[PDB]
Amino acid sequence: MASMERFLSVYDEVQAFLLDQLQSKYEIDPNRARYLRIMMDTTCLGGKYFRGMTVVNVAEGFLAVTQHDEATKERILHDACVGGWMIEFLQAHYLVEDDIMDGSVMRRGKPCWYRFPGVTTQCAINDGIILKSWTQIMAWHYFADRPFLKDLLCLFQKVDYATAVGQMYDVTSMCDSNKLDPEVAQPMTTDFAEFTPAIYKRIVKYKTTFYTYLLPLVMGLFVSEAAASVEMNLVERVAHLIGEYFQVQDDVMDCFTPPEQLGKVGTDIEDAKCSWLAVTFLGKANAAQVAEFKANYGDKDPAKVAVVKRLYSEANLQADFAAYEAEVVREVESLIEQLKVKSPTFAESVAVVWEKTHKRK
Amino acid sequence: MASMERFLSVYDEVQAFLLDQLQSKYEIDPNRARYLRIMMDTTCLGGKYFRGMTVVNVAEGFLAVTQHDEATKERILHDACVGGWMIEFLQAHYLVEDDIMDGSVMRRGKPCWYRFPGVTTQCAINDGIILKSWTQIMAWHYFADRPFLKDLLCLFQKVDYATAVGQMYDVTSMCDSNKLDPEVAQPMTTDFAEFTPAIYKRIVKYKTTFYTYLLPLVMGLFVSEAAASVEMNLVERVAHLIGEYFQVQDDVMDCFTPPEQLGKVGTDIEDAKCSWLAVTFLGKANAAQVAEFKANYGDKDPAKVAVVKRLYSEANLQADFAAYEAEVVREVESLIEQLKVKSPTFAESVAVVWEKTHKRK
Ligand SMILES: CCCCCCCNCC(P(=O)(O)O)P(=O)(O)O
Ligand SMILES: CCCCCCCNCC(P(=O)(O)O)P(=O)(O)O
Ligand SMILES: [Mg+2]
Ligand SMILES: [Mg+2]
Ligand SMILES: [Mg+2]
Ligand SMILES: [Mg+2]
Ligand SMILES: [Mg+2]
Ligand SMILES: [Mg+2]
Ligand code: NA
Ligand code: NA
Ligand code: NA
Ligand code: NA
Repeated sequence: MASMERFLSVYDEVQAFLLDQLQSKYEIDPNRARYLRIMMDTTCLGGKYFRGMTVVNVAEGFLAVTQHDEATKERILHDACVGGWMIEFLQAHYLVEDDIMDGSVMRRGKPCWYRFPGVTTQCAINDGIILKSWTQIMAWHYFADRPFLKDLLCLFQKVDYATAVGQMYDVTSMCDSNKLDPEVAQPMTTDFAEFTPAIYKRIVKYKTTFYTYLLPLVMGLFVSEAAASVEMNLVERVAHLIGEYFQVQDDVMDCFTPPEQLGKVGTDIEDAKCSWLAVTFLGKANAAQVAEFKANYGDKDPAKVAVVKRLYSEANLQADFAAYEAEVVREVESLIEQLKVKSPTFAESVAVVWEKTHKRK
Repeated sequence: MASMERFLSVYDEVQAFLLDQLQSKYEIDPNRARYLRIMMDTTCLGGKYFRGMTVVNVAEGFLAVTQHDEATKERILHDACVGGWMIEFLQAHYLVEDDIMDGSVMRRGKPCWYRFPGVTTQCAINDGIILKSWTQIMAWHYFADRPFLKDLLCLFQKVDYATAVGQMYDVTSMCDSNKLDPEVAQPMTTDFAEFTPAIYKRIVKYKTTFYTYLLPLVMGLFVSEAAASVEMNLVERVAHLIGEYFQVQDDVMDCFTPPEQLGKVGTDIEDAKCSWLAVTFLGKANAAQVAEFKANYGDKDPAKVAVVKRLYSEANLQADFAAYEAEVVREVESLIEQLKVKSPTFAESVAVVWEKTHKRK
């Protein structure tokens, strides 16, 4: 789409600005510049640009209905593209660090960044850190005299902390809460008692939904000077809901979508993750199924990993996913209807977000 | 000292505020709260509090010479203690991530955080990330209606990016710049051509000096509303200079101070780091010494590591350190003299910083 190439063109302005500032102010040599260019490209490009392109979609919505000089339209769009790139760079940061914490092997149809031969965990940890400072450098440079700067930085902060807290819920999702202890090596749960819908929901709310839906949506609002034109409690509710669905889909695909289709390789079963599959399976399994699940979950072993998949397929989780999906369609449509009271344009941007999410892979 | 306990008392307000906000807003359970409390304590406490206590020292300086109501004094101090803790928490972040990137084993006389049995690299990477979000949570909560908020956040940003860039110079300091390549596994340098004073200076400027001296000093200025009362080009120069010295000392101690005295275990020789020892040794060695150095540097091997130490001792680097030190005394005193034109009080805070630095371990 033309609009996605126009987005990428702003990626090139930003890359150019960051790398020139490295040379002019940070005493960098061409070879490290080159390494940081390739790192930026590898970690930030080749996704679908969903987060970034949402910020742009929202802004366009308000421009269709709003009186502006042409130079104001151009600036709003550019600000939305820049804000889009903050969020894509924030994602890049999270995926680089996440792939380390998950012992992942592939991302966007390539090796995880830290697995590149000339990278390694040593460098990629820091590269992940650079990725997020860049989001701040962008904000302070591009949005220096913007009315929304302070509101934006503060929202960005808050989304980032929630996501890190959520990551903590995720990485410890396989241990018994009463057993967490810096001093003692953590055992994997044997009862699976904390694999419940409530616990799963909390994990997903934090680790995924703030940065993937709340941020892009409210960002689109901020660059638009349009936050007073929506019910922010509704933005939060619908972002948290669509974001949960997004993760459930992510959980399903980890187990059931071919790696050549997915672009990554699934590790949830081996990582013992609290995925939607695991929770739902335990929500409907009989006594014997639970025992066989417990014997196999959370082991690298191919005969074990494979057994968990047959336990999943045979428990007819498409039924459960279909009823889950149907309830979310209900509730998202409703939240949409509700946002139309104040903001027909925003509600429509939300319909598009929902539709693009609902039919992905 | 009473003043250090008063500092710690603000650490307890902040810990309490962060952890209560975790319970009240982030749906945290007591056991993860407990893990995050212990993590905070382990990574943030038990140092000398040099960075934090500088912010307080500077503020006190201006309070001695400035008319304020008593309630204004109390607030300025509290703001300086809070700003101090931002910097200590930012250090905590850097040391947790640094110890991962350096395969370190001890820190402040204990195991590195990631080596705690119930931690591991998986969790500590994220814990290091949490540490820095906390610095932003503090700033936005404590300094919400402060005139200096925006200037502070922007300085904080800029210091953090420089330090990450510097970390990149550090971690790649042992590879030939023309050989950096994400695609190819990096070889350690055989010529050691980039072990020069200019290259070493650049590494140290960025990785150490911004966060350890520039930030605390200017922070003290910010909380004091006193930035217009100093020559900021002089603050930068003297922070960069004392900070370089600080690192040189850090480089010396890694090789020559007993681990029971130091609180850490040295890995520079084994990591092949571009330390001040390595650079100076190559600055004065003869042909034969260079060859024997090259045969042994950058290997875990105890007979190799040990040989580099004898090459260091026998090359009389105390001579070189003493001439280095003497030149820095000259230049720091001068910068001090120069800061007295505008700010006798600040220059005196700088004398104290210098004196405390100059006589450490
Ligand atoms: C500090 C790191 C924060 C990470 C944010 C959550 C990243 N989640 C996405 C992944 P998840 O399933 O690992 O949660 P993936 O795309 O690997 O399936
Ligand atoms: C993202 C990590 C940034 C790290 C900032 C520099 C940390 N340096 C201090 C250490 P260094 O000698 O490793 O530079 P140590 O105290 O281990 O001697
Ligand atoms: Mg993952
Ligand atoms: Mg993960
Ligand atoms: Mg996943
Ligand atoms: Mg280190
Ligand atoms: Mg280091
Ligand atoms: Mg050191
Ligand atoms: Na211990
Ligand atoms: Na258990
Ligand atoms: Na490759
Ligand atoms: Na070489």
